[PDB]
Amino acid sequence: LSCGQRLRVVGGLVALRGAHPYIAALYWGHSFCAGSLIAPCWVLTAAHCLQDRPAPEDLTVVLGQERRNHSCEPCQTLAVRSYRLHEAFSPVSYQHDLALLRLQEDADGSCALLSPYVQPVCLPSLCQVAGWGHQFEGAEEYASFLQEAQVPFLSLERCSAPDVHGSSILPGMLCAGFLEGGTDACQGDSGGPLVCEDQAAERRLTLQGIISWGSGCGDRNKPGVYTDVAYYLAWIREHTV
Ligand SMILES: O=C(NCc1cccs1)[C@@H]1CN(c2nc3cc(Cl)ccc3o2)CCN1C(=O)[C@@H](CC1CCCCC1)NC1CCCCC1
Repeated sequence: LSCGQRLRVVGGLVALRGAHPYIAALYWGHSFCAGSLIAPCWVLTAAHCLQDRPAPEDLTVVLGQERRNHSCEPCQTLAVRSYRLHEAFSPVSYQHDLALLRLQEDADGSCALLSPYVQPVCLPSLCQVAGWGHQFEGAEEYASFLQEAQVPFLSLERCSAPDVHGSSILPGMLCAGFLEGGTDACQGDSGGPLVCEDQAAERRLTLQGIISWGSGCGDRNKPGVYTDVAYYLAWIREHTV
């Protein structure tokens, strides 16, 4: 497939190399974020990750990773040429929480080299959240292996009920997870993916959300909040020329 091809977090399971071939790991200083490869030279992440504005030269993007802490021969380490946060990102409400990283091309003009382990994810227009974050709130460390958990979409009417997130759910946000709790994104999953298998297009992986924020991790009535990728489609297409 052109995109969304696949080879093979609280309450998740290990996701081995090739399970999420589009997932990007972003490193700088003592900081970390995840993202999604949406094209050979582009990675979609959360804007809140880069709000302190590190220099693009201080960032490292790693594609093909399984373990966050292992050096790996087929993994691709790329420099970041530049990045663009959404111009309307609000550090107070987290509305418009999205950012694009332009990867540094080599002499020939290539960035990510596609392989069974590195593939772009499809853009939108059976769901899972993935990341290397804390496996529970209060964990002293990030997960060593990538984790994956199945979560369903929750309607805006249910996510904005007063006992859930109320008036904090704004245009551009979506919720996924369970009101019972147990399975969710957590601290350290920032910028990572919420992908769904597209039944209309051969079950290809389609990026529906970007891990943005939550009240706790896996708490009752507090599901994870994500940036609605479909809502920002024209912005992403405009800024990825
Ligand atoms: O953890 C976050 N996102 C990932 C998650 C997805 C689902 C659950 S956590 C974000 C961003 N963050 C963050 N810290 C980072 C550290 C690094 Cl190194 C990189 C990105 C980072 O993003 C710290 C605060 N935060 C939050 O979500 C705050 C709430 C926001 C709401 C809007 C206003 C600011 C606070 N609560 C978490 C609940 C779980 C435990 C931590 C607090």
